[PDB]
Amino acid sequence: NFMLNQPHSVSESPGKTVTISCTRSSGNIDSNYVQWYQQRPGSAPITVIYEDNQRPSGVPDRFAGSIDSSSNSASLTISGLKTEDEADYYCQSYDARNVVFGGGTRLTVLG
Repeated sequence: NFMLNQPHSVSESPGKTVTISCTRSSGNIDSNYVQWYQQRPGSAPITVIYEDNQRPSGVPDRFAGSIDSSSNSASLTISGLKTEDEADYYCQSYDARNVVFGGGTRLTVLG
């Protein structure tokens, strides 16, 4: 079963852009769909990206999902950072039917 590896922490100021990466340990990142979840303390993991790059209704266009087959990774890019964006972000994919989660990246919005 492959692993998904992401950095534990990222930081940036409001209005800026951050990128959070998620590297797949074995096989190809494009073999299975990648989902991104946003989780604040007290909430369930909330889908912000599904199927690599699709946003659910209500999720602002500031959130963008991408896949880089060359680096075997998935990226979540958040532009125009707002304080509400401070949260842990988890990538997630599937090994057959089995759910695989990355370790999460905590985004700190400075100030």
